[PDB]
Amino acid sequence: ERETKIFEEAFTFSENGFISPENLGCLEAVVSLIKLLKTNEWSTVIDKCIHICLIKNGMDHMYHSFDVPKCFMGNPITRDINWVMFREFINSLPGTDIPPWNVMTENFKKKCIALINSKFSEFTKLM
Repeated sequence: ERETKIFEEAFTFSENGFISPENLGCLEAVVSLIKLLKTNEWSTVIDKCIHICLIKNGMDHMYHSFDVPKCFMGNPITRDINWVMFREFINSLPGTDIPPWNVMTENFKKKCIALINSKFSEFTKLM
């Protein structure tokens, strides 16, 4: 209860709340982004914590119905990952300042941007 209330107010990313369809849309890309790259310790901590939070609020089925959204594919069957738009999503992610999730959120964002470099706002209003 205590640490989940802290983590829900740490990943609000919107105005309505942690249960709104816009926040559930923007968490989907992060959970999808995680499952989609190299298994990091910070990435799997963020994944398990979002999973615990969606179990608590009664949205576990909506967690297990996650995939990449339609605003990151080029074709439905041809699984293509629009990395430039995804980098714009991660770069425009309003990560909060409250400890201890600000440091972890910032390091998560840095290693995701760094790993997509090593391979080579409007988003939440859309989804």
